[PDB]
Amino acid sequence: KIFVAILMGSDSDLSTMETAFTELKSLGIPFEAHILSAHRTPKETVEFVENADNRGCAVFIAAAGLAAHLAGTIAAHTLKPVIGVPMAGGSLGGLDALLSTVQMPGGVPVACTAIGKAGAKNAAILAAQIIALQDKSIAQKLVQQRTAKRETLKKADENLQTQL
Amino acid sequence: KIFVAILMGSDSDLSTMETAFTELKSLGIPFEAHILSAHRTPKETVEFVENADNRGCAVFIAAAGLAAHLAGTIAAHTLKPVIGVPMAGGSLGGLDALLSTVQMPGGVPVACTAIGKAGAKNAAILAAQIIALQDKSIAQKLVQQRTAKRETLKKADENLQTQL
Amino acid sequence: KIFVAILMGSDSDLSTMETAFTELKSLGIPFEAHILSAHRTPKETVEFVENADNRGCAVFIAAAGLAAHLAGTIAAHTLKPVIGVPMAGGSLGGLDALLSTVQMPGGVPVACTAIGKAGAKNAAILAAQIIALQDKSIAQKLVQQRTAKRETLKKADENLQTQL
Amino acid sequence: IFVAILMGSDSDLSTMETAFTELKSLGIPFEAHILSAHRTPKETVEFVENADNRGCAVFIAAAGLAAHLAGTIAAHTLKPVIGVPMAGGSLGGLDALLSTVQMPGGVPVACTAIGKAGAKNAAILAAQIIALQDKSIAQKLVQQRTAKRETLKKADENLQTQL
Amino acid sequence: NKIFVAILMGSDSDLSTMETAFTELKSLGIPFEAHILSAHRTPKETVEFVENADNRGCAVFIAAAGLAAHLAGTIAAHTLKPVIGVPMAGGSLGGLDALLSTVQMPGGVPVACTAIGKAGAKNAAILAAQIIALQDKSIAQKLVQQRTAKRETLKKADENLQTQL
Amino acid sequence: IFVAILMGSDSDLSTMETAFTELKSLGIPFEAHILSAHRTPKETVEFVENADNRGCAVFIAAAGLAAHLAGTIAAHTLKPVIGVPMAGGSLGGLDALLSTVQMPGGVPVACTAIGKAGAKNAAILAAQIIALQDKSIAQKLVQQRTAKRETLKKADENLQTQL
Amino acid sequence: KIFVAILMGSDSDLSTMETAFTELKSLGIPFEAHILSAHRTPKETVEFVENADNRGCAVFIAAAGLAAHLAGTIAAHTLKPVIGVPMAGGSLGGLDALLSTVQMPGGVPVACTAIGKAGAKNAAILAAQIIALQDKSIAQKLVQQRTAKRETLKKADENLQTQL
Amino acid sequence: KIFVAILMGSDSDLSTMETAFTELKSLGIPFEAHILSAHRTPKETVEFVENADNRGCAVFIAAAGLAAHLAGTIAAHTLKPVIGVPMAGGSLGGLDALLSTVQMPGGVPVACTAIGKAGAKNAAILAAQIIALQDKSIAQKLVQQRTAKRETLKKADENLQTQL
Repeated sequence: KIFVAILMGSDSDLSTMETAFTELKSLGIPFEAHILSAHRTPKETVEFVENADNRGCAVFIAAAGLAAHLAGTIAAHTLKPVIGVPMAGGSLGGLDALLSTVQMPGGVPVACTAIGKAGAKNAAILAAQIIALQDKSIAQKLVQQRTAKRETLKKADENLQTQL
Repeated sequence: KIFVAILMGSDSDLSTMETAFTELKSLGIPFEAHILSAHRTPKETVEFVENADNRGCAVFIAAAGLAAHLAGTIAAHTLKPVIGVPMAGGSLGGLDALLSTVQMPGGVPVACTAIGKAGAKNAAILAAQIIALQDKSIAQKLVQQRTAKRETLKKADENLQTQL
Repeated sequence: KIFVAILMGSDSDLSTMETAFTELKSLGIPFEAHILSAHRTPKETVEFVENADNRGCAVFIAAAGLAAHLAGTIAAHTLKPVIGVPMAGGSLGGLDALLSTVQMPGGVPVACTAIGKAGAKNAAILAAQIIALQDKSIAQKLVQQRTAKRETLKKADENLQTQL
Repeated sequence: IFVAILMGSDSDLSTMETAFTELKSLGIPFEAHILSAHRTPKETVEFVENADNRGCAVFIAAAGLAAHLAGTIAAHTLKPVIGVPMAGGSLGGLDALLSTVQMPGGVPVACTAIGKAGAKNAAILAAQIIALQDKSIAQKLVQQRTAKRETLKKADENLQTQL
Repeated sequence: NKIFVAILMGSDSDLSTMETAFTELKSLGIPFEAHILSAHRTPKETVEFVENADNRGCAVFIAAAGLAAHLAGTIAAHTLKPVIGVPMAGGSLGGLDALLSTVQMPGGVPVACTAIGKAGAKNAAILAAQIIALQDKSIAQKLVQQRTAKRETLKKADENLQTQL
Repeated sequence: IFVAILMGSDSDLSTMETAFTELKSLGIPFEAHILSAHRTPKETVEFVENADNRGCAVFIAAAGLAAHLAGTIAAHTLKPVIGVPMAGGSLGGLDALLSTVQMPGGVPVACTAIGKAGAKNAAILAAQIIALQDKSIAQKLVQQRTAKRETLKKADENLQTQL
Repeated sequence: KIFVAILMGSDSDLSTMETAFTELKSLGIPFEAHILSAHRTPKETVEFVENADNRGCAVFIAAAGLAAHLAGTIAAHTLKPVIGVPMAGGSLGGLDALLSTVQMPGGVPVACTAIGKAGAKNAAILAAQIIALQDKSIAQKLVQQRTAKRETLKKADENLQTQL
Repeated sequence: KIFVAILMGSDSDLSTMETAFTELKSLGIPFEAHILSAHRTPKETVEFVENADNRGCAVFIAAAGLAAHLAGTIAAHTLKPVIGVPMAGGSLGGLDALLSTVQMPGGVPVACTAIGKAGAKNAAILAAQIIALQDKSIAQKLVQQRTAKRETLKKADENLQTQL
């Protein structure tokens, strides 16, 4: 009954946001994903946010590049947590997207993650952490993911030792 | 029955945008000005834009700082030209507001001007230049405004010679 | 039972973070606040975070400037949501703080807000939004808070009309 | 009524072709020239003053690095001037952007986005300005946005099939 | 037709900074002209003066501008005399825009850019002197003793530093 | 006596091999581990405190993006800590450089250049510190500089021919 | 006769380097300080470096603003560790000084610290940490110094508690 | 015997400075080029600069990337005009090289050109404009170069007209 909603401004963002899809799947957390633009389809974007909110959406994830307005538009229309992911495309290396996502005025928060794929994964994990506050099974899965990454780094470290 | 509409997100933007008021008055161009936030009063912002557009608004001017989403929001709900002025408040000196204003994705333009007072003034004049395409009295006034400023500069240059 | 934990590396951060204290009180959300440095008192910081987590802390908020490592250190030791507020001090306008806070590698997310006082206010509101997923009383207070700020801006707008 | 497009180098043609396409698709007539503010200052000014008098409604200028072209145009006309920052060089076109937008009060340039996004938006902005007195172009501007929304709807529909 | 330096600035607010140049020139004995001339507000007048000064014997042009600094670029576009550009520091970006807008000239039309602000103003004046000193022996000797003098200054300040240790 | 090199990820090995090579060539012993400040905080701290007690003279840390590794090391030791910012990411390692060098007064981290030059310099700087107590190493540092001077003098003579 | 040599290019840097003199005083490390410019007094700058190197200088500390070249010039003439402190004066907040100091090419290292007073204090402590490798009496002071700052922070946290 | 001296830190910089050799050759201006590092071969660099100065070098050109100190070291040892060219190599796009080259303290000027190839050509041209003050031959060559490039752009504009 709980789910995450992922919106992206362009279908070219799908390359980066697959990381998020993968992450949510791996945790057993249902999500919906749509191509919705604050600039080109403002009415539909707003409609979906209000409908998703009403249908039980726990967290929104928004991905946009350049002058990224998507996250702020969502935040303005719901009081559910909103996570903003700055895309890396364009000549400024996503710096425009980052500043445009994170510098919100007092009153209307957006949670901003790292630029690019790292941010897409972190968006998914953050949503999971928020959800785990009420879902102990998700909380358990988060613990074991960190345990498995540590085993992974240990292996990498043991391999390094042979090469020196 | 042709006018310029100026929106700002914050009462504190008035310090800068008064420069714009003074400009349009001195060109005898009528305008409406409102405090409307893309983030705090989104529905009201949208209603006004659609309502002003229908009543003969020729050009929209929008001022905002930090993550400036106002001009982008306006541009998305109208095909009248939208001019964006980045505010200078904040520790990044308005670099965030500039990048967030000008970096619009192809298909939905915003005309961005300089940061702060320079931009406010330039926004008013850009608007006048646009209206001048159809109002010859306006064009006449813009020409004499440029002549008057040349005299002023020569005045200052003559003054400098005595100081040497 | 549920509370927010605010940490800051320095007492100079209090000027900014009072804004967060104020928002949380207004929403009736219990919080704890401490001076704890990731650099100067790492052991105490880690002991606090782990214990606070165990005691029912739902959200950690961290304030740091310059090379801001505090949020990174908290997130490394808890699976509870962690929000980082970049401080605006130093000759770089807090840009170092922002990049150091937001650019976390995939796997250990930190929710970054705006720089300075706007970010402190938003940290508090985002924390409230997260807690409001499981608390109707808080959900309702966030609604009325946004309603009240809309009324305040409407008033400011009507006020402006007479000043034109 | 026409739009005049200037660029200071034909390396700028890659980008500015996007603008040509937009104007063509909207049926808006244009002239385009290679004219440098740095290399051909007199010819640049001559053209501007000549184009202006023949009914140029909007100037579009494309320049990179230290982009001075738009500013040079705006100094010599009261027609709207749109500046498009080229993305080339090692600074991601940030130099060009600041060079274009940071005009002093009195002589405005309308700055668009860096690169092709900016080339497309300059064409569309010039069209929005001209549409203030042209039903035909206003109507074309509407249907263009309508078509784009259809494009995004289909993209969304395709995504759902894969989810 | 005497050798002088021409100083242009787009605004009377640039003067507080460019005074430093006047002083440096005044002290090396290099004659100069100075004018408020704007590439944006008075383009015709700016070009007219540049071509006029060039042919009248101007050896070096110094131009000061802030924000989107187009003045040095404009001058260089109309003369083959060396153009020195000094970016002004005002505005919210700390003169970064002025700097990039001054230095990033395409190949073929050079502008010698100096430091932002008063440091730049002084160095422009000294640089103009160094250019002039290839043909003028007295200037060259004045420039040398200038360096002898400051090495003194610093050497003094150094011994002061030792008294406070 | 030895140098300890830590890095958050295997992908940093690209750059840090450069450090290994310089140390080998100077005959300075070192240990290297993959240890993350974010992913394995306990093990990172446990290792620093251990190496510290077994006579580690200098720590070298490599991290990209939001680099907290060097800072975590310096917080737990009073041995000299050197930070090397990686160039990876869309920001050119600017995030990494500011995140490494801008430490609070009291807990220093010696920052070197971004990328492979910084990796080389971390190794040489460690060697310079150790050479304060070990003359064989000092002599080696001097001979290395003499050699590169030869290389450069050689390259100059070749250029004289290309001219 | 282990001592630390501090160089600065202008007396205007004394505002800043006082911090380091003190740190070095507290820890009882002998030092020398000079006004010596890489640009203005290059011959004297080189004489002093080689001389002091030969007299047993263990570490050089150099401070410079804007285009900071002093540290690079010192490193070119000795094999002793050289620490660079970037000054924060100027409209670019010492960003020019930072890049100018830290971006040394492979082969000739400079240990760069933070901008301004933070860096100045850190340079002293880093000098101390290098020297302590061969003087446990300094090593001992450095440890007690951290203990003291921790007590300072604890007291500051205690004061915070009373006001909450 | 008026000549121009070009110094460069690394042979990796030849790629870029060829452009300068070519410009100078085409103008018939005699030049010398040397690999000389301010960091790796300081004594020899200084030896060359003072030697060439006394031999009648009129202008120095210096090329360097990263923390570019070469131009500044030459300037410290001569009163001849020194022209600095920032190399584009490295992850910072040559911004580190630019700031390190142009931000000279008042008293010791360096004339900085643009980053990379453009800068290399402009250094040669600037050197020629300086020399042209005392050599009408070079002056006239400069004039015809400018006339020739206009013909090129004209030809390119005519090509453009065929494509429309």
